[PDB]
Amino acid sequence: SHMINKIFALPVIEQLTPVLSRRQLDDLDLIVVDHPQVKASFALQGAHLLSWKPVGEEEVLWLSNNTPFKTGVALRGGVPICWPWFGPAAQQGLPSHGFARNLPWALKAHNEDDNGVMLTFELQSSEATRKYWPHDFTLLARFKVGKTCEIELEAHGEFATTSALHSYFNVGDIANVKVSGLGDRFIDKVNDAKEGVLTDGIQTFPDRTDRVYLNPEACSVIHDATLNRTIDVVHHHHLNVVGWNPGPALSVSMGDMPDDGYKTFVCVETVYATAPQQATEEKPSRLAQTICVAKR
Repeated sequence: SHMINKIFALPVIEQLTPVLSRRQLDDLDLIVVDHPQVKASFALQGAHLLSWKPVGEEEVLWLSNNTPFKTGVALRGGVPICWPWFGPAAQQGLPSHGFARNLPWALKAHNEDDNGVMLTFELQSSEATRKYWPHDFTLLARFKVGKTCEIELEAHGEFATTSALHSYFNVGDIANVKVSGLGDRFIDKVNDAKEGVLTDGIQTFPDRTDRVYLNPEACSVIHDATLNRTIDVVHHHHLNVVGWNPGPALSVSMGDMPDDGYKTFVCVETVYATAPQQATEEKPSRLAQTICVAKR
């Protein structure tokens, strides 16, 4: 979290409200929440929740001290919004995880309390956007940050998507981490998409792990023995959960993560991937994740 600190140290370009401001790190406008109950930060690019620290806690979200902050380049960490496909594209030459995380959204709305801050971000289809995904849409992302954190994605239009909230959670040492509540069946993307079965819903992360759980509980729990805390992750409207850590070899290969980056995070993702999600004029597709922390 040197990188998160670098963020809260930036000068203010606009004081939106006594608690919300807009700042800039290289190429990217950020929206920064400095509030008595919470510090959180966002990039307009990809409405990307970059950090989240409820008062009295260690940073809950992990952010790479290597991620570029460049126009149209995906941020490494935080909660990448993966939309309108999850994972590698159908067509060679299109990126993994959609294009929403690549484009500027508009901060459409915000209110605050003594408890926290709500923000609504918006992203609209364009004649630009359509050359590679030929569909009109309006995508909304809503956040309530305070002592808990709520993230809500809503897509309007008439189409199928596959998507994820690709959350990176800050963890003391991936070696003392287990994540419970994962259920039984999973698909192991690291191993030829084979199916396996947990007998107790607990995944550990000895090395590279990339798992799509078919039957997780609503709430996944990160147990962290270094920082001495659990992190609750509650999934809504989703089909799957995914647990991922690159491991050392990939953490090195990746230009946008430090060699030892994988030591300090686990992704527990809220996903809709093993079947298509349909939005319609009347019924927009939705995905949501709620996060809590508790020491000990």
